[PDB]
Amino acid sequence: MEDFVRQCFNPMIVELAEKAMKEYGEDPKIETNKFAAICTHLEVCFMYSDGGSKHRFEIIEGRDRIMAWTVVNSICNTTGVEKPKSLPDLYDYKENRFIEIGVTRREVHIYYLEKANKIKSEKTHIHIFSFTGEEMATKADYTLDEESRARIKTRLFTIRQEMASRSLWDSFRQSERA
Ligand SMILES: Cc1cn([C@H]2C[C@H](O)[C@@H](COP(=O)(O)O)O2)c(=O)[nH]c1=O
Ligand SMILES: [Mn+2]
Ligand SMILES: [Mn+2]
Repeated sequence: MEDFVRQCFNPMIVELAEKAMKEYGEDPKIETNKFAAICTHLEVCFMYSDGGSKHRFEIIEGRDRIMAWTVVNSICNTTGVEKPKSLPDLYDYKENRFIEIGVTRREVHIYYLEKANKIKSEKTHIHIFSFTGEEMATKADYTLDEESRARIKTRLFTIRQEMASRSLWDSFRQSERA
């Protein structure tokens, strides 16, 4: 699986993923499924950001903590939006709302509920994707056009197929915990 991650994700994504895990005291070489998951989430966040017009989104995920908060605080101060308790994934300039992106190895509804439970003060939009083409978003408001969403779902399905081709999917699929 380590070889797979290094092989299928671009080096910027891999470096960020390794940094995040090390920050929690985890070794990418050992907790490989987690490593793959972090990379997948990052890729989706980047793809989602590229979906709209130029300038539509601000990427929060993948930034160091100080910078991420600086962006969030700056957005809140200027637009007047309420400040989130935890860092969200992106900011949508057009709809003027923060977005939390979730990618799950389980089922979209359960993950959406788990995400919803964490936000509580839910002014943040939630969008969840699975590796099997399903998606779930707050109020069925999907934000992006179908073509954009299709591109993400396809990339995710492809990752699943590749993992499966290497006999890595069964373990990966079962590594997500409530
Ligand atoms: C906030 C956080 C996320 N993650 C992982 C879970 C996901 O695979 C990825 C993205 O998380 P997020 O969906 O909350 O943005 O980062 C952790 O391992 N520990 C953490 O504390
Ligand atoms: Mn995040
Ligand atoms: Mn997320």
